[PDB]
Amino acid sequence: MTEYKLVVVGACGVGKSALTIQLIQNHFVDEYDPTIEDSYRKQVVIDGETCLLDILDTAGQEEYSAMRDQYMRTGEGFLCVFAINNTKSFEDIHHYREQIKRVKDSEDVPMVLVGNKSDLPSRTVDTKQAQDLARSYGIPFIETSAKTRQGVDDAFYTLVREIRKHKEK
Ligand SMILES: Nc1nc2c(ncn2[C@@H]2O[C@H](COP(=O)(O)OP(=O)(O)O)[C@@H](O)[C@H]2O)c(=O)[nH]1
Ligand SMILES: CC1(C)CCCc2sc(N)c(C#N)c21
Ligand SMILES: [Mg+2]
Repeated sequence: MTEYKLVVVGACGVGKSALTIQLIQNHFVDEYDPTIEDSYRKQVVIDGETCLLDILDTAGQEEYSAMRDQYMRTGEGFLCVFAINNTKSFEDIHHYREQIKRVKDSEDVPMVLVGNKSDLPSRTVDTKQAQDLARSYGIPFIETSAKTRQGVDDAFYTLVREIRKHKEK
């Protein structure tokens, strides 16, 4: 069966770890270590195909060494996460996209924009502005809540579909 290498990126505290644990283990984790970077495997069924997901949950200070660049190049798809109550994390999206485009040496990288913490009453990033941004990038936009599990499967599943469309080219 096919293996899909997914990388979860985004600013500090947007919910990278919460979304990953939620997908892999079907439970919400409130206090996951903000500095631990790790990978997780899960056999899933997307559409009709049984496939294995290998998800790298990124953390820690950014490092632009040849090694870390070669390591990120390995990723087939990128989950670009911001929190809908953090404007700065939404503006940090550009920079993640540019680093992904650079290491992949392509303008066509499977990618999904994720607006996390949709359950929160505080919202500083409107849905239409994030939708407009993903439209200029030509990528899907999925709103999520790692707390309520809203859109979690949709976010990772859409990314796999994005890798599938890329491979068949
Ligand atoms: N209300 C709410 N809090 C969330 C959500 N996802 C994560 N959090 C909280 O946001 C904080 C940072 O989340 P975390 O997974 O560590 O993010 P990371 O630094 O991006 O890996 C923690 O207090 C989480 O419990 C969500 O969807 N809703
Ligand atoms: C994790 C992230 C910031 C996002 C994905 C593209 C690249 S390439 C590189 N050396 C990185 C680091 N550190 C990254
Ligand atoms: Mg984390």
